[PDB]
Amino acid sequence: DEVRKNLMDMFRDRQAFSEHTWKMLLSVCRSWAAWCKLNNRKWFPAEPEDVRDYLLYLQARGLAVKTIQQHLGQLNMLHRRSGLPRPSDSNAVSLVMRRIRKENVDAGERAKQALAFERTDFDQVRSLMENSDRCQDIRNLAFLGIAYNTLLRIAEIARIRVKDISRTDGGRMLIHIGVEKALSLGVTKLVERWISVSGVADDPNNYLFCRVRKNGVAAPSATSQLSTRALEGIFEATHRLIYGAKDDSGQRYLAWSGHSARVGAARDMARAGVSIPEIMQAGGWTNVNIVMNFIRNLDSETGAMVRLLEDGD
Amino acid sequence: DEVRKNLMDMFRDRQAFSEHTWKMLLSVCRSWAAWCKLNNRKWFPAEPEDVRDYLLYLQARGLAVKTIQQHLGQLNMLHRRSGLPRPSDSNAVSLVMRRIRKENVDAGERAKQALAFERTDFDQVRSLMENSDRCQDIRNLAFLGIAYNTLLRIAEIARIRVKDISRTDGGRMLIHIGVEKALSLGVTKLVERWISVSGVADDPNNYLFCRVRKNGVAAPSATSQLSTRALEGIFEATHRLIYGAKDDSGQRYLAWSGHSARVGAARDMARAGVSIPEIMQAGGWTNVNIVMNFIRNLDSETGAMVRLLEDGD
Amino acid sequence: DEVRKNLMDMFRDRQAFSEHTWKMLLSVCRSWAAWCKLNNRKWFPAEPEDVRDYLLYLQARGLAVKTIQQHLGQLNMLHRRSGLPRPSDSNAVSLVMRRIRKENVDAGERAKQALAFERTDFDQVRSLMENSDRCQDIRNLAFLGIAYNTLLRIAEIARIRVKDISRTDGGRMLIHIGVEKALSLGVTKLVERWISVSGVADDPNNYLFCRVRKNGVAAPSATSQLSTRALEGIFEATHRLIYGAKDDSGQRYLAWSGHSARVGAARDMARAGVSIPEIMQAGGWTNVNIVMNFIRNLDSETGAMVRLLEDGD
DNA sequence: TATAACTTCGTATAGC
DNA sequence: ATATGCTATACGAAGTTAT
DNA sequence: TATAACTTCGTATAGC
DNA sequence: ATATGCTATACGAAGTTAT
DNA sequence: TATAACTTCGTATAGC
DNA sequence: ATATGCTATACGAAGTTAT
Repeated sequence: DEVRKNLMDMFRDRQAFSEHTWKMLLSVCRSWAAWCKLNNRKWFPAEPEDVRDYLLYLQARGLAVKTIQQHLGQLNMLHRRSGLPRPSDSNAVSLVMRRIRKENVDAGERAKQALAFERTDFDQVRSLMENSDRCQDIRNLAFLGIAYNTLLRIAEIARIRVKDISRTDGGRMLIHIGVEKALSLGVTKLVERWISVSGVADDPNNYLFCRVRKNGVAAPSATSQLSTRALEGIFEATHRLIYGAKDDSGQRYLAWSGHSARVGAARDMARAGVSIPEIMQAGGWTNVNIVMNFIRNLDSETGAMVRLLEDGD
Repeated sequence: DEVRKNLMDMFRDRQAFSEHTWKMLLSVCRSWAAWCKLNNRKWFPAEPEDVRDYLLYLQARGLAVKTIQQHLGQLNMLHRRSGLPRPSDSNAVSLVMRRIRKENVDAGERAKQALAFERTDFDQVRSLMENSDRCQDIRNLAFLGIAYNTLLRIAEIARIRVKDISRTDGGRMLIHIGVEKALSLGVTKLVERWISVSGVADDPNNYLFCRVRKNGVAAPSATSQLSTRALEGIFEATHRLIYGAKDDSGQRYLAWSGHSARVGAARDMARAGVSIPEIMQAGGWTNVNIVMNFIRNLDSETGAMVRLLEDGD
Repeated sequence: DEVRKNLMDMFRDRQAFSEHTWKMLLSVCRSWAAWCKLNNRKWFPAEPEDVRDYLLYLQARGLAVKTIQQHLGQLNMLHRRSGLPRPSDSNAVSLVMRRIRKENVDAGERAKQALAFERTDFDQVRSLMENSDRCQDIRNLAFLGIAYNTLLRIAEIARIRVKDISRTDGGRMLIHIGVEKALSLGVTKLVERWISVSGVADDPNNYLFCRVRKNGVAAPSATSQLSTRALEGIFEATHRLIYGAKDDSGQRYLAWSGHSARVGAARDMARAGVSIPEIMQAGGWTNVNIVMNFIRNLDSETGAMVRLLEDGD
């Protein structure tokens, strides 16, 4: 680690890449480094046949193609940055990444996706929570409403500041995102409750969402945001609420997570006949391929042909 | 052939590729081989300037760019498989495939597409056949209904087994495909007739469609399916029924073929304002590019701007 | 120039490329040539490190990535044509084009787009012009109608010949384009006025639009078309009409231009829930990516989620 | 004449 | 999220008629 | 104290 | 049908307050 | 027998 | 606007039953 760490420390501007990206670079580098160590190989610069065997090593441990792509990519970076040929540009490496994929496009392994939080889900949760006078519930129900209505990422929701909210037609809220997002009358109402009870509106620089301790005492803040982990947890808790704990099969997506609402909303708009430009606008997509992929798991069956044949649309 | 044949025979696992693919590999190889023979050239490994002249040869005979791409691709495979450089990776080859295309993107030659079997077509055929008490007609009308309603390929339709059928809302049938496909009330009814008269439901392992000999006697079966050729022929016959024989201009798509219903349905859904996700779901597409291309010949003119301007939508 | 010019003069068939393309080739070549001159460098064949410094030179002067891509592309052509390696295929060149882009995808510089002429705009213009008895106004209002209704490019509109017009359902006009474009009842009416007053229908080979001099006297013609510059000017004038002159900030798109109607119409159809195939048909697009990009600036906010949640669609 | 109302051009840049 | 190729518009300015 | 209700982390992997 | 790059979430677990 | 109504095939080419 | 890979249909013709 230290070695991995201190060696790096350079790339002049940390700011050259994202903190999220520097994080992954380190993990990979640490990973690659331990391996090279154990197997007595040269860490940097990296030899292709070694990179190739390192990926195979990842594959042989059960890692996704996407995870392997990651380790490869960060490795490619180091080299590229430090002005050296890219492991990727190595017949050996090219070849493995190809062998590894086929192996699974064949194998039937495909990228997963968060368990959808759809309208039926939202409705049910409201049936259970709308009446609650518990701060936590008032907060979380508003959070889910926004998540579902706006399709924003948890990192976007967490950074909403009270000053980002305005009103539009019919008094619905308007949330400005670095883009503007409109809430329905009902979601606006839930958010207004969270707002009146919480106190966040006391300082417009206050983040719309904040902690609520066991006291049930809220703690508005313009400097600290609820972690994305916390937001994930609201999803999970809510899941638990209606379905009880999860089995220990150890696999992802057994409960709702941070993308559940973005996934579900997308599916809801698609199943409802909504057009691609509108869908794109609802979630802020700019690529048709990216959005169509994101909705790769439409879960209802729309019977466009039945409708057409029955002339009943 | 034999030489072409027996030399191949290897690729350890036939199963490595599809039977349809091994078929094309052989044809090409036979083609390439005869040419090399006649022109005294080395068949394997293949020399680029020779591959290049072999493609030009295909072009100079009237073959489509897609057919040339095929011969090239199989040739590329052999080499790749047998661990050798890909003719494709040869300046000479790269260059021709480029020259050859331009030559036609210019030339105005474009990929064809099956003659569409659309709702108007389906309706007309029903006007003619619905009343028939002829087994053949009861069968074929049900086949066309499924083909149009579901947009399934002929190879998918041919492998439907009676046990793949269930019911849904309003008693409409549900056909499970390795995905589920819902039929409208009317198509379900046509299929039910075919089912009651044919006897296929006697053994649930029975393929939904089967032969009907000159006797008019059906022959249900769980081991043998109607060939895709036969299904193509139903399309053709039906075409002939309403338009009489085809001219001997010798060109493809003069009558309906196996894709006519998939093509037509797609066009019908597109002309009707149906959204891309729904269209995608109706035909089981996952790529937006692939579906938009497939509907490259929308044949009605939708006047979205006229509708918008006339505020009459 | 002369040197640039006369050296070129070859490419056997001028017809090998478009006149618009030969125009750009010359400009670039003239540009590149002057630079090479000033900086004492070899014009042809071109050395990569020189090409690289020439692009940097363009960047260092404020030119768009698209403009740089152009100079690069024409340069690549010359070489390619004259059977030489492509500057593009040069580590140095590859690298700059990459550095230059990042520099702006980062920089926030993005391709611009013409100021939209949308339905609200069309309506307003009609409020102002419909009553006019001025030839110029009768002409221009019809031109804008066609531009908006059909989404055709100015070079397509300019080449419409009176003989390209037919009628359809309800007596709406049908304009055949090398494709057929239908006008609404109202736009057809505006065009009919322009037609009756102008005299163009006297010779069916007459271009639908023609000059109208200060006399107010039209000059129908089957040999000369209104320049695309003129059409651009109608857009500008009309803009000026409702907003007065433009500031001298010197930037593009301060007033309506030739693409304003194609842009606006597209946005209008998108905001209205119209499907992608229909949108594609309205503007004659065949690529989903190309159309989605073209509508990268949807300007209204459709609230598909609000509609869905309010069950009010 | 003077001028509108164009056309022609050349560099810059969007869109298929 | 993405590069590279050909063809189109953007627009100020200079040249052209028929007034 | 114990604890809820967080935050911080690190490996794994989805999505723009 | 498709590769490769950067940035985001997924989630168990270990650390942190204010009860 | 003759024949319909298939199946099998092989080259050509569309579609995922 | 775009190349390249694998798998499917297109269709005339020759072979196969059960009439």
